[PDB]
Amino acid sequence: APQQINDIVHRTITPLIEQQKIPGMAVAVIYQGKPYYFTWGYADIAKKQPVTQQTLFELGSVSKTFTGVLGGDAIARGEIKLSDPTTKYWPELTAKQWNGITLLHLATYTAGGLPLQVPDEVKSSSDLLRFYQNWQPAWAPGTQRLYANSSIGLFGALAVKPSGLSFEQAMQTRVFQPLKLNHTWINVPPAEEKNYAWGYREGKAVHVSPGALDAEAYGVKSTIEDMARWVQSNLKPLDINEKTLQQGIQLAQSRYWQTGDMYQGLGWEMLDWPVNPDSIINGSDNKIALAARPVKAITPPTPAVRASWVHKTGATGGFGSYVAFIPEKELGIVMLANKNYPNPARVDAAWQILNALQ
Ligand SMILES: OC[C@H]1O[C@@](CO)(O[C@H]2O[C@H](CO)[C@@H](O)[C@H](O)[C@H]2O)[C@@H](O)[C@@H]1O
Ligand SMILES: CS(=O)(=O)Nc1ccc(C(=O)O)cc1
Ligand SMILES: CS(=O)(=O)Nc1ccc(C(=O)O)cc1
Ligand SMILES: CS(=O)(=O)Nc1ccc(C(=O)O)cc1
Repeated sequence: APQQINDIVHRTITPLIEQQKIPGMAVAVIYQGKPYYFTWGYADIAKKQPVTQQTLFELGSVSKTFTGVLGGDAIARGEIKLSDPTTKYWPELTAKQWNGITLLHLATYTAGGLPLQVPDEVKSSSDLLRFYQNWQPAWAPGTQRLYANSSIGLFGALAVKPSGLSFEQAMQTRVFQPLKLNHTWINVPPAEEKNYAWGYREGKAVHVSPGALDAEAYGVKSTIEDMARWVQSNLKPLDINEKTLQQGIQLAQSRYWQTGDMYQGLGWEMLDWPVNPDSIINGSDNKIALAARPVKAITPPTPAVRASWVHKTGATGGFGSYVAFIPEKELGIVMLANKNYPNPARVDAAWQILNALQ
């Protein structure tokens, strides 16, 4: 690898791992479009299995980027419109608070305060309908952003309905396969278990638990190689041969709402480049709190801006992930770890690496 990439990555990540007590980590840097990989530590401490370029990590909420792109692809296919009422796709949602809530609102956390989680007690399709029928919004649609798995998760479920495919089958056929993400999974097959890292929480080995709308909000597992290829695809969508997927990628990076210095896409979030990273490390967008923030509608949405810092953080109980990229510079990073550690530390390390290389 180029020595400058080797050095900035090792010098940044080695102390991160020590400070955060991360058992295992994989990093990819995409530099002038090409990937470079780094690994440390253990995928399974007890079995002494190292992290490799084939180790699967739980992406947690980085999964929302896949959901957003899949939704984008459905729009491009003419199957859904973001301006459609939720009730077009779920007519059983008859309760009156749903009037005026569109697929856009679901996808962008702007429906009026949908809850962070679908409750664990929701086990069936009837339970899920009851949950959404009984939810009482805090605010009118399109007024505040409040991050929510129940919002984008429902978007993902509805977005695939016209296709006639399960969410998983749609994701596989329409996103993973065309992009050659052959080691990316919603459900880890038995054959891949040897490669599936354990997550570590309070020193205990853990994997994410099943839950309603898990696949749609937090349920993808992938390798550092597939995640680098996901970054490459999002950096340079015009190289994608499947036109609806190319268009879908672009739609996911469109800017729909602004709060402070951040713009909400479909799954992806964006800041104008050059960035001052204070807001994403120390300030309002550092993800430490669950924050209700007023939004300004971008009417119409700005097409994907090349001079952006495009990113998403994610975690599960045992994992912490981060992806960021800058299309104009052909530059990006993926950081996958098998411990959940604070988001500001992730962003600070990513910034240190990409700011050095840009
Ligand atoms: O657990 C699914 C999903 O939800 C998030 C928040 O988006 O984490 C929540 O759930 C965890 C498991 O119970 C909690 O430990 C955590 O405090 C909570 O916010 C994601 O991190 C996770 O993938
Ligand atoms: C981002 S857009 O082009 O769809 N414009 C919108 C979207 C939603 C609203 C709202 O009030 O809910 C207003 C304007
Ligand atoms: C602190 S939390 O566990 O609720 N996780 C969050 C909360 C909010 C956001 C956001 O994008 O606003 C992201 C992650
Ligand atoms: C077509 S769009 O996506 O830009 N959405 C808009 C545009 C304008 C207005 C308005 O009230 O002026 C509202 C919503």
